[PDB]
Amino acid sequence: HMPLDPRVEQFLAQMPLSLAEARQQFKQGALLLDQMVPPPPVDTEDGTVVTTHGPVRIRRYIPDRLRFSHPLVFYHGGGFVFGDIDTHHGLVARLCQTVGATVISVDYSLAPEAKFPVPVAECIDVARWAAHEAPGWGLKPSIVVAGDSAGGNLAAVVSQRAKDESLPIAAQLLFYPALDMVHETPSKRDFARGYLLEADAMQWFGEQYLRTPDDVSHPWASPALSPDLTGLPPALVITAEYDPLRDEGEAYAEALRAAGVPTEQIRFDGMIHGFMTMPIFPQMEAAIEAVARFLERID
Ligand SMILES: COC(=O)c1ccccc1C(=O)OC
Ligand SMILES: COC(=O)c1ccccc1C(=O)OC
Repeated sequence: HMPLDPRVEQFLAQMPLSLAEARQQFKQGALLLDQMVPPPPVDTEDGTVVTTHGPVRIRRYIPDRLRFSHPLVFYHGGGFVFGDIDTHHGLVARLCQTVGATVISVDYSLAPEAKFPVPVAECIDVARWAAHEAPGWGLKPSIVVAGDSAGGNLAAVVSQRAKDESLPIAAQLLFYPALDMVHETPSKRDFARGYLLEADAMQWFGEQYLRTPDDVSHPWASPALSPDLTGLPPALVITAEYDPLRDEGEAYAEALRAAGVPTEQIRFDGMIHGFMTMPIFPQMEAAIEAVARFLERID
């Protein structure tokens, strides 16, 4: 156990209704963080992708200077219930400008209004769209999927489904993903209260997203359960030391490595879940630099 990062420690010490109110409170939090540490200017265009489960709003981010030859498709976190393209703008704008990549940020359908596995399907369909469009942006058709938390779950599942769905994926970027809804890990037991993402909330999220308790063992909910990880896309797996989801993330990175998948596994010490959408922490930019350096090695 390394000491908490000082800024994280202060943030947690200063920490202090309806579904709609809760969603609004989550959005207001993101806004305050962006007011504290403004995002870089970036050109964007909004659109909508026709998926097998309905229209899905997207936002395309165009870098000042294009330096990376694959589109990124980014799925935001928020427990499958909260978040949108605006809440994750601070992260995505930085990924775009720092990597020098076009990024497609995805506004997938939220639970409980949409249930598992609807967002998985949507996220596959958007990735497929991106692969098809890529040549017309002067890019390679293989995409890089990315996501934080619940979004990292989606990125991991899309990656596992990709060969079966004829979807070319060059890499997967998993930021403190949720990967195993079945097993308790030491981290999930020991950091379950007081570090922003809590047990009670994870349980509640599961109740909104899943159709029944049996869905926890479904491979499209718990990608960590998949016994054959050979041939999956190169993986960057970023974890936070004091995150209940830490151990499942690191174990999945170990499993990928042992299955011959090129894998970079980075734990940010003293950090908490969510830190890559919390620009008050310099570790957010360090992790984005890790993304750029990992992606340099893909081609
Ligand atoms: C000073 O507190 C504010 O009202 C505020 C304003 C802009 C950005 C962030 C914050 C903030 O940290 O809220 C607690
Ligand atoms: C951040 O994502 C979550 O907290 C979560 C959401 C829905 C279902 C399950 C989980 C979860 O506990 O995964 C490990």
